Amino acid sequence: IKKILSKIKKLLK
Repeated sequence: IKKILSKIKKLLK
């Protein structure tokens, strides 16, 4: 479960 990498998954990741 992505925490910060989640909102990031859509941004850059």
